[PDB]
Amino acid sequence: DRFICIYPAYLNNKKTIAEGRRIPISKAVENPTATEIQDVCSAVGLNVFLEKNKMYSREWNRDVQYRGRVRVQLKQEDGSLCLVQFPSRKSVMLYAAEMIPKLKT
RNA sequence: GGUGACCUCCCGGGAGCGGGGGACCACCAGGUUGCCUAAGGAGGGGUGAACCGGCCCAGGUCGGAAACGGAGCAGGUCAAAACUCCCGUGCUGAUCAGUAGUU
Repeated sequence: DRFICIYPAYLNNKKTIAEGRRIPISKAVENPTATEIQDVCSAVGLNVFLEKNKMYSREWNRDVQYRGRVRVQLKQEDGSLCLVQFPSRKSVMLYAAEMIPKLKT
């Protein structure tokens, strides 16, 4: 239950910083989905679980392609980093951003 | 000096979110002014909706165990998106009396 949250808004290049986004547009992507996010995180060997029915507070678009939240574990609950490659939320996001595009395209 | 946006960094957080460094843009107030006008007030208003302003936001809604918060509707509201009318100012058609002043 002590896992960092991650909304797809954080990575969406068609959203302003005030609309949620957490990473520079240059590194961001178009319309990332919680599904896409979970898949690229898990596939690197991260412990991730997907909450299909959480919405972003700042998200306004009531249709399914923008719903969703991805929870990720960084820590084994002895305080140590599950992985050394992923110390921070930002380190997660930037990676997901880097990996999502190799899927569909 | 102010407002609103937008971009890019840190920092704290399980969320909504919290702390802080830069960059840029728009507008505002009112303090000096000009290689400035034919004349250019630092006026007065109104719209600000079907989503585009900003603010306050019932409900609802998203996040939350909750506190509370986000986004924001109906309604209210504006020194400060944008739009627009009026006043002033400048040129510029025109009207009336057959009015004069003087023939």
